[PDB]
Amino acid sequence: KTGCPEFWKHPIYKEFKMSMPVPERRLFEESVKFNAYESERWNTNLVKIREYTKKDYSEHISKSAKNIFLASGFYKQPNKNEISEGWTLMVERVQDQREISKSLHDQKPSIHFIWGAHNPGNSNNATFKLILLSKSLQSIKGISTYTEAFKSLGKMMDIGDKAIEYEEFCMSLKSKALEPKQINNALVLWEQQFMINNDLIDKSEKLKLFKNFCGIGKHVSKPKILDFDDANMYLASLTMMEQSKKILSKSNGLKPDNFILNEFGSRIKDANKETYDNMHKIFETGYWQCISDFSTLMKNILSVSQYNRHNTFRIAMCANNNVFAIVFPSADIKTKKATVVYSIIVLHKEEENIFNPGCLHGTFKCMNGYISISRAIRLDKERCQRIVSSPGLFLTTCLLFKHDNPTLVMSDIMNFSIYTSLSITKSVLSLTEPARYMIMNSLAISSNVKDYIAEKFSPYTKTLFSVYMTRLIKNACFDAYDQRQRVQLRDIYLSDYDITQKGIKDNRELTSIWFPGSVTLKEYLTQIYLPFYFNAKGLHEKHHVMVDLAKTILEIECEQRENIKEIWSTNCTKQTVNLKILIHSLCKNLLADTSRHNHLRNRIENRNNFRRSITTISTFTSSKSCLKIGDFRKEMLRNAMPNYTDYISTKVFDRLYELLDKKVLTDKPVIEQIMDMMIDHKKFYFTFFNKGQKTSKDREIFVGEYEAKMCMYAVERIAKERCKLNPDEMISEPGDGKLKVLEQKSEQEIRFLVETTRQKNREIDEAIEALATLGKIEKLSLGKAKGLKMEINADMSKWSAQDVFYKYFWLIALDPILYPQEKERILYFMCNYMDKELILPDELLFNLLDQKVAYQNDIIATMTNQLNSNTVLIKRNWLQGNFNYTSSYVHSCAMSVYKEILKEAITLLDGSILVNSLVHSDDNQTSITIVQDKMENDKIIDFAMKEFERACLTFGCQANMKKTYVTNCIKEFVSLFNLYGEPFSIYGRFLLTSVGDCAYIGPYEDLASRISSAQTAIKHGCPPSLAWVSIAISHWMTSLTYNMLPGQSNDPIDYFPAENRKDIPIELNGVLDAPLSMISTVGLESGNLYFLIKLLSKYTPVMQKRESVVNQIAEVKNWKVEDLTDNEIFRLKILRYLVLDAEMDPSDIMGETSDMRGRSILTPRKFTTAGSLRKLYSFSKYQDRLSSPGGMVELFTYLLEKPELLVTKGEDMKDYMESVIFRYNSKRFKESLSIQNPAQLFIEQILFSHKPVIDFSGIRDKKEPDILGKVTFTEAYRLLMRDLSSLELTNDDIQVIYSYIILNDPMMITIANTHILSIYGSPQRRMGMSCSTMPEFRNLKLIHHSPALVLRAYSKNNPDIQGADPTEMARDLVHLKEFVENTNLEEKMKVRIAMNEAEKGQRDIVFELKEMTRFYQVCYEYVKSTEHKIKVFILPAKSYTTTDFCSLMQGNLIKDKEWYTVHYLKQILSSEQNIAFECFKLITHFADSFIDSLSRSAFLQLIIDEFSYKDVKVSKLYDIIKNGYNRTDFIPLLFRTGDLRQADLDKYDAMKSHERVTWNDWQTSRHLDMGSINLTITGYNRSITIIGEDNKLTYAELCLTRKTPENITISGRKLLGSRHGLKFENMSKIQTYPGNYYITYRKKDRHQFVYQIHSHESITRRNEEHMAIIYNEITPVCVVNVAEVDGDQRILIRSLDYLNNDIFSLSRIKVGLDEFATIKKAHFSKMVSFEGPPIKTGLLDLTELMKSQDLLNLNYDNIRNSNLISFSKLICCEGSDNINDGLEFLSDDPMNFTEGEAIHSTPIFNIYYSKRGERHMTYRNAIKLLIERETKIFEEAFTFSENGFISPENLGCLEAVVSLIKLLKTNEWSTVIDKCIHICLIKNGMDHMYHSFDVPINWVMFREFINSLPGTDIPPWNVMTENFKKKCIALINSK
RNA sequence: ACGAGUGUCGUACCAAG
RNA sequence: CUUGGUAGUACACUACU
Ligand SMILES: Nc1ncnc2c1ncn2[C@@H]1O[C@H](COP(=O)(O)OP(=O)(O)OP(=O)(O)O)[C@@H](O)[C@H]1O
Ligand SMILES: [Zn+2]
Repeated sequence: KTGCPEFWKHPIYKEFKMSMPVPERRLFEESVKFNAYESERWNTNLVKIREYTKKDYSEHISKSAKNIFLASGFYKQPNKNEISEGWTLMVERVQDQREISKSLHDQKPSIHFIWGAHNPGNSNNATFKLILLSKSLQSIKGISTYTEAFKSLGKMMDIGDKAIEYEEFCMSLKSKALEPKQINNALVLWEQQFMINNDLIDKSEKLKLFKNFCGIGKHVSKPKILDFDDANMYLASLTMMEQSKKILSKSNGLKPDNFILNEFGSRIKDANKETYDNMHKIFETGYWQCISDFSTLMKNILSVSQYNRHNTFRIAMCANNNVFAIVFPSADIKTKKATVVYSIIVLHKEEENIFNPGCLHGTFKCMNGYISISRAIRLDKERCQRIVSSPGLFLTTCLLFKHDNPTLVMSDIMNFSIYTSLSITKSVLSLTEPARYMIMNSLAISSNVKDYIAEKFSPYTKTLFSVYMTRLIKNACFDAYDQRQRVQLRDIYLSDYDITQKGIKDNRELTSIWFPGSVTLKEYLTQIYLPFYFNAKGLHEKHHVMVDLAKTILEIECEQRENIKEIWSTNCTKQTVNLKILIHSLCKNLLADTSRHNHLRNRIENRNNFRRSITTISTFTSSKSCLKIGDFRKEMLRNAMPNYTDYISTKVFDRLYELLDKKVLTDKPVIEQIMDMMIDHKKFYFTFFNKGQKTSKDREIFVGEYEAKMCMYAVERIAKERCKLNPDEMISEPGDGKLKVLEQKSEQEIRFLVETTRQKNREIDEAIEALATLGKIEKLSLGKAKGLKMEINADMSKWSAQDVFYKYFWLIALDPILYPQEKERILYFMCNYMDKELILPDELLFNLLDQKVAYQNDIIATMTNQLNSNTVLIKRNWLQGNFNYTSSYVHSCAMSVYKEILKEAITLLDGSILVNSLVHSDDNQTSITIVQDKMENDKIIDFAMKEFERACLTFGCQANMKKTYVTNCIKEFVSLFNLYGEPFSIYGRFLLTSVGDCAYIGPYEDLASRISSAQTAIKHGCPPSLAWVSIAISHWMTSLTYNMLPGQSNDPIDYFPAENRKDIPIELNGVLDAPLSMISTVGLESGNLYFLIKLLSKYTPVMQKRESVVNQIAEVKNWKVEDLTDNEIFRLKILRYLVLDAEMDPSDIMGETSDMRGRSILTPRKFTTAGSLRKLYSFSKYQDRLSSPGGMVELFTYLLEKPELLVTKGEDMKDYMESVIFRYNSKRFKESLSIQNPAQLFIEQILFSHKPVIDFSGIRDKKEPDILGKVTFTEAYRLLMRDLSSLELTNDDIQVIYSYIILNDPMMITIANTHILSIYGSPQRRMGMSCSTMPEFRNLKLIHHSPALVLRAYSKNNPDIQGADPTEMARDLVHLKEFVENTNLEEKMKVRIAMNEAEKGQRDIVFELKEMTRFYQVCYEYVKSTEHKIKVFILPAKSYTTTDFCSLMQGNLIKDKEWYTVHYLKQILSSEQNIAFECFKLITHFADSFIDSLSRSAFLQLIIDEFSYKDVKVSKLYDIIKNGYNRTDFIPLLFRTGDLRQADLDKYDAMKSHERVTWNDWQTSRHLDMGSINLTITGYNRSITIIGEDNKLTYAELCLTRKTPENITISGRKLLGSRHGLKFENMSKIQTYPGNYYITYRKKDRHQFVYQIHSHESITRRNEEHMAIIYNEITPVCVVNVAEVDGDQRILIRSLDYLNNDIFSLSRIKVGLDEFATIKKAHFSKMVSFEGPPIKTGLLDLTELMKSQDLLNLNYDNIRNSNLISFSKLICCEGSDNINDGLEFLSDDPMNFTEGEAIHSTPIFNIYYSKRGERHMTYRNAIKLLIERETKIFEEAFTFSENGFISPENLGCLEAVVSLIKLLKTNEWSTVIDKCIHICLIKNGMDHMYHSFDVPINWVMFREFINSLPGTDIPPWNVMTENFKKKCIALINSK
């Protein structure tokens, strides 16, 4: 209500205004006090401000536009010389900043492991291996510094011949659970653990070894890195790599048998045999053995390192009987920052057979071979996790790099993979992070690679492999610019509505970066971007990274303090803003934006709950961290500084609770509270920490106060809705819809570039081709306009740091949706935010207070007054991520200014330009297409980049040097690529993130996260086989982490009534069984769906086996629970009582909400950090209330009386407090507030493998470590199985399960129908990859609103909830209530409640509360399982309907080499007048295009009286359109049927009141101006007709009633003003002659034209006077013949029959002599919705052709070049001998065919379009030629003999194959073969012996003849026959 | 030795003799 | 240097849903 008068007192505002010109200060002042409600209009102030700055904006825009003439065309090209200069400068800077060491022995270990081949001779028994190690260590020959101590270690570990009592002692120690019991000169304490015997080791030797070799108790320069550019160092690195290649690439001499193979080999092989072969090769080599041995050894070292001593060491072993590791004494691994010290020892027979990655200490000659000992290695928990998880990462990297590349050798790939996966140091991060940007910029057309390399790039090479990688990067950067010219665009196949073919040609020419070989462009980009994602997180030590981040922030703030004086500049000064240009841009942008939508303020108040309560906003009541400023002494640093500000970090909701309890916040609506807080809170404090990402330099992250949180939330929500950003998307996790937005933009520029050049060069290329039947050609070719495409992928440098915060002041002051008081208070907040202070973390203060020796130039000391305080003022740096949307809006305004610059600049050259630019937080992608003829392209590019940099500097921004590059066909938005219209993404980045990043929450949590990552990768276009690889690796890693491998601790095979992990649900620690399509589309629920589908297939009669899923489910009533296998009963009980019911709680639920129950049953307990909880103010209140006489039961009663507090976490202050206190009882919500370190969660599963962790309590109440449950995994399985055996299974429960897992959600029904009814078709190659969502996804969504809102409405029983539409909640709640009533949930809940109460005698609040909690949780999960977040997919084609989407998706996920066509037997998808219109616009045009004229009417009548469309009968739709008054749109239909009336013709003539625009024929392509132009525009007493061909309008016939030139011109002007749609500008000019009238066109606006009719004298006279004085002149186009017709011309029904005696069309009839009645076309992708009885004509089936989508093209070339699989789809002869009968009914009209025309642009590409064919180009002729080719192709392909196809010897093989196909059940590739055979025998005239087949039963014969038959090479039959053979052999093996 | 680093660190801690 | 005793998180973590 009242404003903030304190705003005009602020020192920040005082500085802001004095920095501005006096008139600008005034205009700002009147801008602040402007009220949009109290003035005449809402734009008076904005219009005034825009007009004030109009002159200066025009001056700047013109000055920047005229700079295209001052360009020179010499931009930044990163060729070899520039790269070399940058490399030299970088070397100089690095040698300055580092201490370069040229010694080879100063290398750090590249891999902290030395390996040797396992000995086939020695045994694998632990004691024998220990004896061997001892004896070999004792016999060391030679002398060194530690040889004596090593031999003493050998002495003190021998046991002699006392092994039996040794193993007895060890076994007894293990059985009982410390005293050293000496065996033989060895004080054994445990298995493989020994006590240091001072009698066997010298004192000096022991002390020296323990202090120097291991550094145990032994306790300024520059970092010492190796010489990366030295010749000797690079040669040594090459020798190391070559030695590793030589030794590790030898075969293991084993048999690969592991979990991954035995579980997923069939799937991976049936998706790609190559991938299976690659895995089989990898598993046989020494690389996999080495990595597995190292991982197992590391696991053993971590396991045994718990209870050590100060003189004890351990001998950890592994599966390799030649590799041992000594675990030297250290701290307990499960402690804080605990390290482990070890030393690898290898015993090998012969020297140089040792893996030395720079870690070997020395190899010595012992008895019977050599012994090799590595150096001591000290590692922490995090790097140990990476070491353990390395095998999966290595396998994934190998299969990503080798996938589909015959020109890359596996050994080199595996060398790189092993040296990159086991590297746990920053040395490789410092190269992987910059290499991406460096190589991408280097390949670019224009970029700053030289500058980036020279003054930013800094390799950090402490290892030899780092030197190798640096050399590889140098070579790749040298070669990128000289190989950029090897990419070529693909031939574009566009059809004026879609681009069928687009992208980069698959030319494998580009040289591989890391490998010897050649790669394609996509593979090259993968190799560039893939190495970024191997890097580990949390490698930064806080001790150094914290001071690094502090140095960065403090240095930037010091620079801003002492170097930036002026804020507003006009010469693009860095970190300055052009004031007037900014003001004008804000005016224009706000005025444009506030015009599209009207209720903008209403949307702000509604979508952000500004009028609601504080407790209803998720961002204010979450579990995140906040900041508290105050005194926390109770909860050396304090008594050091008198200005030290105390602080603590708490949770968001806890701070909200504290604020509510202390009356700081009230129950007023949130916006009022925030508005008061804008003036109440005047000091803002922020604290920073390290994010811990994988980049070489970490990023600072700032935590703020809750008051700052509310106040910034207000501003961000005000500015967010003005942006064009989707409000359901994440800034942190950008949605995949951008990948489609990029594609749409690329298509738009592609169409613009294709059309504009053609339009401007038609006459030039015509003059050229006329001379082709010489220098004139060169002159014409130089005189034409050429095309250009540019895309500037840029990122802004210091988006949050180096920005002018003063521009947001103007942005707020110009916002008209805000009252003067609101602007006052928001500006007061902005001023106070400019005065925020950064509090240094106390860890940093401790680090800096232990210095003593002072830093030479300590900036922190200088601006903390020698650490007098810990607070630093930060003025111009708005903190990272606090102002995303406002900065995005300002960036969009800047880009609008840049677009204006480019548009004016190009109009200065009389060209055409089209610019689109996407603006995210700071990432940029601007696409520019320019067509002109004035200057060269290089000058255009130079000017574009110069003005781009200037525009960014204009608004205080600054583009990065590292991330800004320009390209001709590579668009790069946020982690997404668009390769010339074809979308592209690096799918491997998700697989690597799934393999590396693991939260270790539990088995299902990790498995679900990894499967979700695999699903996302599939959605990003991952090949199916590699997705199976990732899924298998996820399974194997999850099973290895929790000891689930067969024979381990928690293996559940022997505890469940199953036989394999396959038959066990993943919810109970099984493996997932589902085709990849279900995984991609649903995720984590595909197992249940697949099990139900398998149940249906197993237990459905054969009569309904091929029907829909609903039809087979209808038979579930006939099912019996008795005749079910125990496994199926087990899984059905699981589904009934754990998915659809809450019979067993995974954990104690008392205190839980409805949304905190997962899909898991056995959730292991996690860390409950007691220390973290004591920091919470509300936790003390919870403790006090718990320790009360009757406090808790009263709270339980209050919750029971208001059950809505379970779903809704609180909606008011009192209710929110009670709900928080209640939730503190969850025993799992306390885990979410605790510290869950992935390191200790990792070590938990290895250290404590038998500790009970699972908190399982059965069916509905039937000193210790921090992590402790009640039962172990084995006990959990046993108890759960016992409990499940106590329930009963009835057929009604099965019906309920099938009704509420499949039948409820339409998406589940659709997926089941696709899985059951799928028919696989012709193989095709991926050439037109395109993004697409699933169309009409509103109709397949069962619950429209969010599950949380639905449950809130259900709890309140109110459909009209605060934030949702009541109309949809009506249906949502009725669905939820129907679910509740049908499953018998509420009444059963009351049954147990009453039964328990009666048993106990009195009411028990706890049991009822638990029951209600289970009820709400089950309802919430049911609603949640309905929504399937199907985001955009990357499909081989474009999808128009749901069935098309499903078919494309299923065909894209069955093979890696090619994608197939999928057809469905029935309708998988199982305003009414609109359906009728679509029904007839299809069938009419279908008959005209594809049906002969003779049979057209008969086919139409058959469809009308027998077919049905979209489950509606066609007859009903025709009756509907008859009743409607829009029948005049279907005049040809009514005439052909006979239902036309004279009233219809009167109405048709009555459509002359508004000029009746009728297109007598459809243009072949109207945008490219192709097709016979036959147009008629008529009004009352006037009509015209236009005829032309593509470019030239032949003649126009005009009929009028009064032949006077004035009336002629007026009538022509009226007619041309109609919505004819014809451009009249693309048409070429025509010669003008006296005495004739010519069609003329004018340009008036920039893109608006006016067409009139004039005379030769008039046009000449006006041209000759206008040419004298841009230049808009009268251009004639077509001559007109004026005629006089006074007649009524009343169209009568009697005339139509006579007129149409020769036209048999169904979509066009001669309503007059020169005018036609037409039916609007409809796309044939929807043609599948029809369903009816088959139409058998001869041998073909029209109804199947109605379904065969691949044959619905109207292009002659596509049909003639098809495959015979389409005919196998069509054919249903049932006893025919000739094919000519069927071909008669097909059409014989001319059909379109393809032509190519080169496009003149810097990316050279050729487009292929459609054009009208000649007389012989008909559908029937294409059919005949296709048959004549493909029948012979198949016959030779399947000859299986020499005599011929018809020879009986071949007929025997055909009989065998058809018998195999028929006896064995039908497969996914069996019908096509047998129908192809039928077609070919029809062709050979031996159809009598196709229905005469029989059997030739032993499967040995079947196996033999299938295996031995040859496979064809040239025909497309190769792949399909291979698939058929593989499937049939697999199935007969299953037999 | 190893991790980190052009920021002084980790490189287990305490008590007894 | 010998003996005894002690040790569960990096107490860690944002804005954007
Ligand atoms: N994890 C995050 N936390 C907070 N804000 C983030 C985060 N990730 C992205 N952002 C937002 O997006 C921007 C991305 O900036 P980016 O990481 O490119 O660095 P920058 O500040 O632009 O500096 P430079 O380009 O020199 O690295 C941030 O400034 C912030 O607005
Ligand atoms: Zn037949």
